[PDB]
Amino acid sequence: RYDSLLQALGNTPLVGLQRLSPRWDDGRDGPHVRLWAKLEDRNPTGSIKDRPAVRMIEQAEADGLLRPGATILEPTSGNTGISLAMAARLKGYRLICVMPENTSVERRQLLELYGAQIIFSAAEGGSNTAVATAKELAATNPSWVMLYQYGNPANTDSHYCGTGPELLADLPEITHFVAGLGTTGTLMGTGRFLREHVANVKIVAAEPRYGEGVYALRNMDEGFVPELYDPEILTARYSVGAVDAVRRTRELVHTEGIFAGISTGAVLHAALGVGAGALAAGERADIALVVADAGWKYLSTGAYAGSLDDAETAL
Amino acid sequence: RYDSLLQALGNTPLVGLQRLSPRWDDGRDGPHVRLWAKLEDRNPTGSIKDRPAVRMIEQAEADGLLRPGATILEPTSGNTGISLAMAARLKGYRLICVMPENTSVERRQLLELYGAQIIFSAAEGGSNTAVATAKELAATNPSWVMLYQYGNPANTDSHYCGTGPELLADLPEITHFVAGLGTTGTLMGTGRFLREHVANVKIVAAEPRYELYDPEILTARYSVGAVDAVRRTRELVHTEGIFAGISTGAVLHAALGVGAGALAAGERADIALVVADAGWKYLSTGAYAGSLDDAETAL
Ligand SMILES: O=C(Nc1cccc(-c2ccccc2)c1)Nc1ccc(O)c(C(=O)O)c1
Ligand SMILES: O=C(Nc1cccc(-c2ccccc2)c1)Nc1ccc(O)c(C(=O)O)c1
Ligand SMILES: *Cc1c(COP(=O)(O)O)cnc(C)c1O
Ligand SMILES: *Cc1c(COP(=O)(O)O)cnc(C)c1O
Ligand code: NA
Repeated sequence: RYDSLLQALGNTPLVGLQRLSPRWDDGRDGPHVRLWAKLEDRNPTGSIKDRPAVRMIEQAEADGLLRPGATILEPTSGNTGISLAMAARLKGYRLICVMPENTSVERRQLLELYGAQIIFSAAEGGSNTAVATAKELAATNPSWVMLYQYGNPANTDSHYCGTGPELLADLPEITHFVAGLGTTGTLMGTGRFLREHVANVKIVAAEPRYGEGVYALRNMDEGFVPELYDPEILTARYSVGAVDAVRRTRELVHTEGIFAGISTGAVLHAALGVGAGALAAGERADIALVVADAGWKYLSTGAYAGSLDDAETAL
Repeated sequence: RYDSLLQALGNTPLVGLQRLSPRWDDGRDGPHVRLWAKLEDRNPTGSIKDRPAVRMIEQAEADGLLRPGATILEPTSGNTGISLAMAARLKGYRLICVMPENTSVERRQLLELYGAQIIFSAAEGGSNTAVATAKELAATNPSWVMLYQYGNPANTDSHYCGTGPELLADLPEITHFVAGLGTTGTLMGTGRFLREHVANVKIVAAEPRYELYDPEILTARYSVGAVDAVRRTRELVHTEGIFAGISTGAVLHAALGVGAGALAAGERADIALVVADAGWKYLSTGAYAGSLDDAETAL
């Protein structure tokens, strides 16, 4: 029972993938290699971004940085914008998202529906300019505040305090944690928590390939490195092709009934490579991986529909 | 922790609608009239149909209709279609969806995504012909089985054993339950449970403007026009940050009437309403923004 939708977030299920796992059962050919999917679409707006959105706002509040009716300014499109829009609306704040004018429409659709306003910054300026614009705009008014998910430790804290502890509790035998590398909040926070608490644990990134746009799934330009990022937290980072990400996304729903967004496809590709390695090594693995959101908002890319080739060109 | 996604079904949040409720706090003007939203889009496939679909397969197993290597046939292409595809597959069965050849591509592509085999019946006869066709198909083989969601008591039981207990747990002060009237499983199952346990509880249906149905369960019944459903759906996302399907707008219309009525009478209310699915698949209609009349036309 929750007085507010804000509280109905986190404590997400960890689900075993009995069919997609390289080897679910221990046996004569060697120990189990299991995949466990953490379902972060079970959240207020359907993504993992509800965690850092809410914590960034509450931390801003505890720090005395917000006041009643304040306007939040964030250089984002996509899930974080949705998450902040919901949260801002429920706490009496306004939200303005800043994003490049050439940002994919699928990363925009629901924003005005949840109450947000959009500033469009110069397409050629890219990420760099959208961030600098939100930074400038925030300085116009004491009422206007930029949370900046790429550098706000409350992003990382949501995972250190939420995603991590839940994974420890549900999967004390964890050998690997795999997730997408975007703001880096999920891997930095969950990774730092698990590394402190689990002996020998590996932390593995998935990310897009350099040179592939996959625009409907990307918030930032290839070169940009979030200030949250700490290259010492990761054990490995793997680039995943669009064809492979889409293939795995279709595989997950077809085989395990879990309808996920495309980044989950990339994560699963990474987790399966990690898994094939343990299997060829004769080693036990229990690999937890993050389902960041559901496939719903990505249908209009055609990616779930026809051939893998067209899906690639659509991306 | 779950070995199977099927185990992550149910136990959905019940969430206060503080802004949208007629009166959240007991006031000087009288006692609170609260709205509480049961978020059934939190289920595995994103709708309430996960519950009856899983229970129907279990009951069919218990009844000795489903044995290893069986095939399930369902003549439906909506939320139950999806729930059954997900569940049949995880349970080890194949699923065939029998559907009119002119079913929207969106519906078909989603069933295929979840691994359903499709068999096309003729456009002419719509859903009736697809039902009749699945019956004929099932009769050809013992191992091939149709589950009858509209006539199947396991549907109702899933709410008597799931939705109901969960509601009473989270809202023991409940005065009204409000949901849509389709198969009638939700209202019949949940409503019978709540009536056996909560004295004076009201069970209220929302339904469109002009079997498991039991005439004795409902206390009230609201017919809702498209404009009202649509406008309530928008208000819910705009005001409460909950992005819900169109049937939720209808439910919300009924629940607000119920609420206003309690408010006028100065009675204390705790009204639980079902959010059966999310807005994703209704988004293309254009319903969530712009002209209400255009949303009505887009259906
Ligand atoms: O991090 C990602 N996407 C991502 C992460 C990892 C892998 C992939 C991927 C997608 C398609 C093919 C290959 C990789 C995509 N997106 C992202 C980053 C920051 C954000 O704020 C948001 C967002 O709010 O929507 C999304
Ligand atoms: O019954 C409904 N929807 C519903 C219920 C009550 C009211 C309304 C409604 C929607 C718009 C305007 C007015 C009423 C809609 N859906 C339903 C019923 C049976 C089903 O098998 C399915 C399904 O499988 O997708 C959906
Ligand atoms: C944010 C996000 C990621 C990346 O997560 P970070 O914690 O930002 O690194 C991956 N996939 C989806 C869908 C996201 O919304
Ligand atoms: C099934 C369904 C209903 C009606 O529920 P019943 O239990 O069939 O009466 C309402 N809304 C949506 C979205 C559904 O899928
Ligand atoms: Na048969």
